[PDB]
Amino acid sequence: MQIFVKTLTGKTITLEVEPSDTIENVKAKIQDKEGIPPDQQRLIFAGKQLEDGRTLSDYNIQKESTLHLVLRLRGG
Repeated sequence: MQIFVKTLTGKTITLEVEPSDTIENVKAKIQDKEGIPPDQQRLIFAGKQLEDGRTLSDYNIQKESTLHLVLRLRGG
């Protein structure tokens, strides 16, 4: 299935994922497309950040959904 990631400077990238893919593994798909280590990524949906251990089907993300990428510079 297809989900959209909207970057912090404002590009869209499209990632092919499964409902059982962890937020951890969608960050690995961002590393593929964009060249960014997962470590330096935080992801948002509906103004709420996503925990790495949770799947796409535990936040109830169905295809065509915009998850949003924020790059981390500071601790935390």
